[PDB]
Amino acid sequence: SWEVGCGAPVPLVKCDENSPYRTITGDCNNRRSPALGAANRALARWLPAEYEDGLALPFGWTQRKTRNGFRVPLAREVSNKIVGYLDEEGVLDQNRSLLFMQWGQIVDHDLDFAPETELGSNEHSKTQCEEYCIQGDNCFPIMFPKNDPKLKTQGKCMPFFRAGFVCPTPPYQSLAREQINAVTSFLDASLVYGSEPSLASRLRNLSSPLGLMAVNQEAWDHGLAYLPFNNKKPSPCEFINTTARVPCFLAGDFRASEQILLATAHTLLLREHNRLARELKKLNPHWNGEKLYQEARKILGAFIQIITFRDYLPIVLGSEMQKWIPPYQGYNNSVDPRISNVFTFAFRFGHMEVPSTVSRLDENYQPWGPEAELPLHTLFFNTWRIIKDGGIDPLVRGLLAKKSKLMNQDKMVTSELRNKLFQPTHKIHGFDLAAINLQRCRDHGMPGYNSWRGFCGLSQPKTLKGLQTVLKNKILAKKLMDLYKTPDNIDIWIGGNAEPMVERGRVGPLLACLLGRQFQQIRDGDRFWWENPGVFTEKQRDSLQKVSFSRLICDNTHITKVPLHAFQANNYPHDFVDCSTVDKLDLSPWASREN
Ligand code: HEM
Ligand SMILES: *[C@@H]1O[C@H](CO)[C@@H](O[C@@H]2O[C@H](CO)[C@@H](O)[C@H](O)[C@H]2NC(C)=O)[C@H](O)[C@H]1NC(C)=O
Ligand SMILES: *[C@@H]1O[C@H](CO)[C@@H](O[C@@H]2O[C@H](CO)[C@@H](O)[C@H](O)[C@H]2NC(C)=O)[C@H](O)[C@H]1NC(C)=O
Ligand SMILES: *[C@@H]1O[C@H](CO)[C@@H](O)[C@H](O)[C@H]1NC(C)=O
Ligand SMILES: *[C@@H]1O[C@H](CO)[C@@H](O)[C@H](O)[C@H]1NC(C)=O
Ligand SMILES: [Ca+2]
Ligand SMILES: [Zn+2]
Repeated sequence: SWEVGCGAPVPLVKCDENSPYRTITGDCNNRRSPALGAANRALARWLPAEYEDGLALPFGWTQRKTRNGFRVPLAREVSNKIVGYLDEEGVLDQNRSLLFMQWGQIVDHDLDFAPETELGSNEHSKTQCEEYCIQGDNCFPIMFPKNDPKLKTQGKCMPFFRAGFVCPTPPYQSLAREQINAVTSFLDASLVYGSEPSLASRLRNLSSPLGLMAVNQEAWDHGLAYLPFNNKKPSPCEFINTTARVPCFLAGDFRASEQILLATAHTLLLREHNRLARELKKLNPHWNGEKLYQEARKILGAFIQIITFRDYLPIVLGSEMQKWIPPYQGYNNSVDPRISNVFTFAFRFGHMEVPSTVSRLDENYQPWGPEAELPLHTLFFNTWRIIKDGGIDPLVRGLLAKKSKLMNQDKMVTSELRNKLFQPTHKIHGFDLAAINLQRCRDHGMPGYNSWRGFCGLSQPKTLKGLQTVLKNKILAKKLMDLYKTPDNIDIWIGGNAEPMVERGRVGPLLACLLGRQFQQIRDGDRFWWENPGVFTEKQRDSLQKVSFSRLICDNTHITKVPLHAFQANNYPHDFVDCSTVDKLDLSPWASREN
């Protein structure tokens, strides 16, 4: 009956069995199934897609089509009634730095991107969505509810375009619509190096055989480097300040400029790559460009994997870490390494950890100038504030010394993202990321909240009283029930995010299960997992073991005061130490002596 593999959007299947290095595309990781976890393939389906017409149309598409006998609520109405709040006082996470937020976003961009469709980059269909708020084909606009303030100042809707799907660019009736993952499923620094050979070659410094990445030849972080500019026009980063006219950066990932701390994180990974490569070269003068690009790329991939699994995941998953991600037992070629469709929503727990302001700090970690603290919404697609307002060092001090927002059932997403989000082509700081998330859940054919509770062996509330006990919140349960009518219909993003956090974690039981399963799979299903025998030497792993975000800052900035534990909330100078006391990455176990 069922086939195995639709697809024209394959590049070239050209696997070197003897290769010590990853492909850029993620092909050839699994020997038995070589396209497994490759980029530009369908997101994995842990559960069958749920569409209004069983094939492709989202729930909420046809006004007269219920879900389980109830109209699905407007995404923007759920956002206004449940996700929004006014008072930023007391919202900050008393034991997570802002870098905890920022690393989450970095790891997400390494693992998944479902890009919006393109059957019109030169069309009236392009602007007919924003202009006329007309639903059709890939235009699935987020309509405003009657009492919405934006109805008064912004028109009838927020334009929204359906995510791209695998096989055919326009129509496809082969089976259910499957959304694409444009990046590699492996935790492999694809966001630094790219997931397509072309982008991957557009980015490298070939002009020297030192295996360095291409840099900005127009601005430097006072003796450091900038990501090159995407000189492609029109530029959203130019458009936010036509005076400054500073373009977006060019990274392995097209999202790198979305906000200034993401652009900052990415800058450090371009720079850290050079610091490793040059260290490699001074130690192995005989090695050519490739061995230094490929080998440098392999240590950085290993760095991300370690920071993610050693430092990041244990303070997300808390008491649930050991349950879902037990100590590593080695590579299992039967594990599916593909990112699931649901994971791309689960991992959006990060939107509730984003605070309303970003700060630039000085060597005493004190306000940097008179406009040191800036509203987050002024920093979307903002590269001019890095280049013309003192490079990345002051932002990096903020990442260390400021705190993440804490998820709060009564203060979910800051209005900087819920009302003032900036998106390219669109001209306003007027988008709602929460509403977008809910619309996207439906766009992607997501099973509802109880399908996912069932998937994770958790109770399935069917009444108001049921929902109250699971959320441990009467008022929140009552608002969701008024909007959704049955818990079966709660969109996974808001359902999962609404659950009280697990002991010593930052997500509830459902998300702990979904995130935990996915992370276990991307480690165990990865033939190039840093700690898989034959990837690194027993001695390198003693030394790759040394790596730190604390150390990565010290070694690629002019910052000399850092916490040891950079994801915990750190207050200067009390919880801060001098850089000298921080275990460095001894690359002596990479020393090559052939002759
Ligand atoms: C200021 C910070 C951030 C901004 C401005 C931002 C913005 C966005 C936007 C605009 C989208 C696309 C929404 C859509 O069209 O469906 C998105 C998706 C996403 N965000 Fe965020 N985000 C932020 C922080 C984070 C954090 C901290 C995390 C995780 C810890 C995260 C995880 C995700 C994930 C997984 C997706 C879906 C990616 C995909 O497969 O396409 N984001 N974000
Ligand atoms: C690739 O690397 C070379 C060598 O590291 C870069 O050229 C150096 O950088 C600046 C010019 O921007 C000069 O002051 C140095 O003296 C240059 N050295 C050499 C040996 O050329 C070059 O800019 C990089 N190329 C790109 C496109 O990023
Ligand atoms: C490699 O992973 C596979 C699949 O995740 C494991 O296969 C499981 O085997 C158990 C017990 O033998 C079976 O009951 C299940 O059918 C499989 N797992 C799942 C999730 O359904 C396999 O055991 C793993 N190999 C090793 C050595 O751990
Ligand atoms: C644009 O950038 C310039 C510096 O290049 C700055 O002085 C000015 O305040 C910026 N304007 C806006 C609206 O951001
Ligand atoms: C803060 O988080 C860390 C984990 O990084 C934990 O070990 C520590 O006990 C926490 N501190 C407080 C005060 O709860
Ligand atoms: Ca990747
Ligand atoms: Zn400097």
